[PDB]
Amino acid sequence: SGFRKMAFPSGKVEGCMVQVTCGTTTLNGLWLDDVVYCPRHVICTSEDMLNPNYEDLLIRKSNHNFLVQAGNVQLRVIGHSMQNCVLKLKVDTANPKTPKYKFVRIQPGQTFSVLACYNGSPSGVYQCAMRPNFTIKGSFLNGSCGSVGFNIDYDCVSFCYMHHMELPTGVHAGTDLEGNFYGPFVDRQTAQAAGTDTTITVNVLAWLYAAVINGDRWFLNRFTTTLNDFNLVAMKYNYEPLTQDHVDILGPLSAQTGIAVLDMCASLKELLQNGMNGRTILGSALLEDEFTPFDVVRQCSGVT
Amino acid sequence: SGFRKMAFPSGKVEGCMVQVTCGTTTLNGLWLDDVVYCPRHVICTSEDMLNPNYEDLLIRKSNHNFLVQAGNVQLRVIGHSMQNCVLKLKVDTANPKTPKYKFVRIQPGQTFSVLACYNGSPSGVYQCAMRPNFTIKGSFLNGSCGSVGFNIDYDCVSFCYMHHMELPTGVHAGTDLEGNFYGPFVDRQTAQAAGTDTTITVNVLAWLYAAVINGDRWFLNRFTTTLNDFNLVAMKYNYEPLTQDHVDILGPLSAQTGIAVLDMCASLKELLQNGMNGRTILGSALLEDEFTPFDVVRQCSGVT
Ligand SMILES: Cc1noc(COc2cc(Cl)cc(CC(=O)Nc3cnccc3C)c2)n1
Ligand SMILES: Cc1noc(COc2cc(Cl)cc(CC(=O)Nc3cnccc3C)c2)n1
Repeated sequence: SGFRKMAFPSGKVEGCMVQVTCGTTTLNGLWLDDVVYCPRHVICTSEDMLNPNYEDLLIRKSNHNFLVQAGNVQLRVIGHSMQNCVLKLKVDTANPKTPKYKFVRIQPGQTFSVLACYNGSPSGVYQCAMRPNFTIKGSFLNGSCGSVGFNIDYDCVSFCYMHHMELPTGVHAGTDLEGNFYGPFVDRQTAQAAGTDTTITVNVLAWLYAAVINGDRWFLNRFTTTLNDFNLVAMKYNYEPLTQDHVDILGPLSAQTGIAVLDMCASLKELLQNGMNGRTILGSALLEDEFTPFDVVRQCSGVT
Repeated sequence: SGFRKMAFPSGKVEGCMVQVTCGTTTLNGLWLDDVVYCPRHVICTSEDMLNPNYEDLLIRKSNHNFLVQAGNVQLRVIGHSMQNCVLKLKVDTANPKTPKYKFVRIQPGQTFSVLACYNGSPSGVYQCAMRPNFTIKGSFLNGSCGSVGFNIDYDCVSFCYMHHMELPTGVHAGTDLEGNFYGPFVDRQTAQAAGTDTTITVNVLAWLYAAVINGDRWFLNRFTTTLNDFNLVAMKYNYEPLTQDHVDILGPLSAQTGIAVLDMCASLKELLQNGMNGRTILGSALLEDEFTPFDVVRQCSGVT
């Protein structure tokens, strides 16, 4: 028993982290096969971040202008290209530590582990969710750009995120591994609206199931509700509407606990309308939404 | 900016995880140099866990009775010994992936990363603290025994904890890497009192400094306090007494924010006496105590 924000083991990703320097700028790169991926703002100086013409800036760069360092050995760059907001540096050496990998674009509400890096060196690993407004609430500093988010399916690492930017609001924005930003963000020093962020209802419900599995049952009641009645409560509290797909996704957790999804929704409804009244659920005084039903099943079953 | 419960990169520890089988029982082992470390209750059956005579049970075992598997290759056991509550299986092959390591006994209030494992395979990594009552609030299942806790100082992994047991209260107990249990716990199926657990005051204060560094300043006030006045509030709320050593340990965070420790204590005093009033600090509705002043400095500075 016990329930924590558990990140994936980071080993397979640590072996892919390199350092990328372009002029004055140094950020992290991802070395997979003979290709290093990194945010394209590596070619920029502070002066041209207001409105950079990336194609024009890339033109003034050559293969030899991109310094790629793998721990201590210098990688030779034989190619460079821009794919959306990422630069792809073809190096003459395939990464001997390249794991089985995929590049996937995660859906908002899904979770992933982040290996925060500085100068191609990992500093820590934490679990987080792609918020419904496509921002992430991570922990990043100057130099963290190029740090990646991923998931692991047995031996296959699915790379989903590359950190590019901190917005003035303190939230983090980035791209998938093809360079497409999650959300409406642009890689330039300009005013950018993050958008209204709602709570991932299916994740809060899954975490309520984790609480029941882990002994915390104070919030369970003698009531039930309907999808349409629950959704009226969800709208008032800026919660994502619960669909039948979400109910089905919560099926394994419903079967494991013997608590119907709509009975759990009535517990959530009471918790939303009345609060915790000073009590805790799994050591938390607020409703947690960064655990998918999949994360709950995995953690409570012990999937390696 | 941003602040998360960040675990250490787990790679160096993943390369040390092996599977240990003794009869019907299978748990995790730690392979460092030519020695595999694992909880000694691996030699037990469910029938003798009520009051096991470990010396007597170990006598009925020979080197060939201990099955050590490193991923897929069988390790040959040429020695076995019991050191307190851990068994030390001398294998004929040194671990090629042995990192620079130390065995340390952490102090209560200190934090460490746990690589939760099942069948010698890592499933996840999370950060936690040794509670003042020497229990840990981790996430462990049947088979997780042998999972280790550690810290990393540049290239050196300091092993501090080995998971042995879940208590009926849901908390977790274990040993240092010499087999000495943290706390008054014994490795036997018997009634065991965890003891009153207090809040790590120096950690809550350090996390209040992380909040100020990360923009959350609503809780800062026009007041100050003394060590003796603050401690009267700490006792009433089951908080660890704050000493001058703790004030000194918070020195770097005091200098970085320009907020004197005793001014921060008066903010904590008001928060304890009045609560959050429905507000959050770093996304939390309760006072977090599993971040040492060291963890805060490391995360807010970007130490790799
Ligand atoms: C100086 C300067 N030059 O440009 C800027 C602002 O515009 C940008 C635009 C882009 Cl695409 C990227 C960046 C890097 C960044 O945001 N890093 C970062 C990430 N996560 C946490 C903290 C930090 C500092 C800055 N200031
Ligand atoms: C069956 C059975 N045999 O003994 C016992 C109870 O006594 C013990 C005594 C010891 Cl020293 C160790 C264990 C293993 C254990 O506690 N595992 C564990 C760890 N963390 C989370 C979940 C689990 C299940 C059981 N039941």
